[PDB]
Amino acid sequence: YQPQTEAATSRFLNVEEAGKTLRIHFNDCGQGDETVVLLHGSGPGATGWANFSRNIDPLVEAGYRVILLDCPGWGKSDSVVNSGSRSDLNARILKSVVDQLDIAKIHLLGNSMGGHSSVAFTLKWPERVGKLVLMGGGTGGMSLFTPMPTEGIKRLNQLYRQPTIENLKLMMDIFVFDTSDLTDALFEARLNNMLSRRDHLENFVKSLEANPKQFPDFGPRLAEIKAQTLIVWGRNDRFVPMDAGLRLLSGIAGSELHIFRDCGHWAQWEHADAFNQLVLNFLARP
Amino acid sequence: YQPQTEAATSRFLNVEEAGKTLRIHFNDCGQGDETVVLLHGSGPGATGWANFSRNIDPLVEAGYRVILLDCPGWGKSDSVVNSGSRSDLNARILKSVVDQLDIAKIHLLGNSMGGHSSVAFTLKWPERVGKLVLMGGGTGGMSLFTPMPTEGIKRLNQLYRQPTIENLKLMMDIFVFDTSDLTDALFEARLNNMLSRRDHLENFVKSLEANPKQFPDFGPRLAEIKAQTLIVWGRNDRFVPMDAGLRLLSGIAGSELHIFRDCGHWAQWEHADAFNQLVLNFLARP
Ligand SMILES: [Cl-]
Ligand SMILES: [Cl-]
Repeated sequence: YQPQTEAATSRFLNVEEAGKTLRIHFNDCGQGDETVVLLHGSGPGATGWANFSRNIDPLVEAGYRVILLDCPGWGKSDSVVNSGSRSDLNARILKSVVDQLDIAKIHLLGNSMGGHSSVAFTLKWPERVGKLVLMGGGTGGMSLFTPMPTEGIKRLNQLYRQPTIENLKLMMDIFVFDTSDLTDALFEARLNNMLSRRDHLENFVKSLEANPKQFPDFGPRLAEIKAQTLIVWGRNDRFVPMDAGLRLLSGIAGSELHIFRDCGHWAQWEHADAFNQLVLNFLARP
Repeated sequence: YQPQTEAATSRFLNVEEAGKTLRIHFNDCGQGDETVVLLHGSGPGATGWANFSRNIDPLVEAGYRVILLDCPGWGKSDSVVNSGSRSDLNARILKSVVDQLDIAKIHLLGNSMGGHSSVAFTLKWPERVGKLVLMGGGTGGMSLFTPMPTEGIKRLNQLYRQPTIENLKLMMDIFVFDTSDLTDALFEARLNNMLSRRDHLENFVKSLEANPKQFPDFGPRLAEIKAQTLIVWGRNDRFVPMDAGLRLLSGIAGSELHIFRDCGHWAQWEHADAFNQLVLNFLARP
């Protein structure tokens, strides 16, 4: 097995959204019968590839087709200004990409914003989803115990307005439990993605100005989900409180929640092996 | 491979406790470099064999020696009236058995009272334990959200006082999320273990009368634990509140918590397959 590469799996497709046509980027990996979509977080400089670099190969080696969608406003995809539901917007784009590639069912691994988007997608088109895996996100709403805006979201919002190296370091320093895990390659890739697309950073800020609540609260509709769901969270997540994971657990019947204590807001990376093993086990369930 | 039988693995050993010598029973299954000790709950009629019937074989087949200890006051072991710390009494007994069996290290799977016991043991003899797995128990203390005595505990205490088939069904009815799980076989074996040793039932009530707080609150000392720990819980556990699992999680560094939503107080049984998978993976980590 030869590890996958970004350039080799890179692809584009057009999607119709609100009367306008936008070019959307995504990485297509492997060819398996079952497909697994990975939706990135909302950090500045984030892309499907950089977010899931440590989880792509275990999925392909296992025989899954892996697609990492870069939501508009991030990566090589066109930028956009969202004044409505960010969650539903991305879900719409994924829907188009999925229909065009003629893919019937998909498993979802949503990270942070990706989690909200996966729940939105599953809520809208349940018949098009197999299993759902949520990490650090999934539903909008208030935390019962942690102050908001959270310590992390403040640094993320600040970085977006002032895309400096210092703010990138300020944000990432509390993004993961053990910063010794952050690599220079990782850091440099984000920074490069940040500075290479200032149109994204500017539109993200504008989206917040146009609509402060980018993510709907799907709480009351969680009873609708029939997909076998697995929720993953870090106990020390400083961006999205852990009790959000508890809410998702209480709302989705038959779900399970796995919490890593020594972990921040990026479990798929901080505890990659434990994570990839949980996911593969989960995805293999009947 | 032939499934393990309670009759074939049955064994006894003598342990010195409080100046007296009590006959302790336990089932010794399989062979393997590493040994996994399983500690049963505190329900009337409970035994190591009955509690872990769905976990013994996958454990043995994975290549572990499995010891199921029936703590004094339960099963074929001698009875006892405990006015001190239950968790510590049990850990002493295990310490004796493990020294007598010449076993250097042990992995632990503690169920409810068993979890409290595994933590007591790990706190006293950290050098003798490998990995720590706690299910529905581990530390005394108050719940932050659920009323105590809990709905489940009131029925467990009622059963001990008045050992009737009606009260056994009543306890079990809220012991698991899906009562369709309970088998006539499981029930009958429970009834037998209960009515068989009325001395145990009587001594449990006497112990409670002698000492209302059978389990010490290990919260302040949880930071002493260095064992890689895995905590498992049922969101709908009506005997021991799930936030107790959260406490273990926050207090034990490097630990992980896995919660089953549609699960009561007996996850090892209710979600046997997924539980065994979680444990085997866990036990296999370096
Ligand atoms: Cl991100
Ligand atoms: Cl029990």
